[PDB]
Amino acid sequence: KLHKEPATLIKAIDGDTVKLMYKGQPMTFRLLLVDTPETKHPKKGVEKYGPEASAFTKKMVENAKKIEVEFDKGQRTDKYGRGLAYIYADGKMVNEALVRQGLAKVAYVYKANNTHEQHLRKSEAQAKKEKLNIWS
Repeated sequence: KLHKEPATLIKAIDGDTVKLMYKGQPMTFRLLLVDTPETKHPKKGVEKYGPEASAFTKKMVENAKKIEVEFDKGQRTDKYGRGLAYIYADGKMVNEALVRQGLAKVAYVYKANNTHEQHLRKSEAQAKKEKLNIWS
């Protein structure tokens, strides 16, 4: 089953992307099962709530004492070379926190990487009941 591995923060890039030192090598990680408003969107400019999601992720990983990555069962890298994982800051999954705060939507499953989809779905449901940020 899944297991967490240590990593070291290098730089927070976007609400859904963080650069980390994983096993002695820098890597860009794309947070699994989440879709945050972008600030660095190819087409379309700084989307609504983009700055908020970026600040949220940034704050969470920078203030953490221990960063851990957790790959799922499917493909572990996307077509851009970004690792696909669940990121944890001091035991708290950053993917879930974003959703729970209404700063991200739960994305489509990417090649069998859906172990935590149900959990995330529940948090997203709650965030919309509470009309949080995106769900206003």
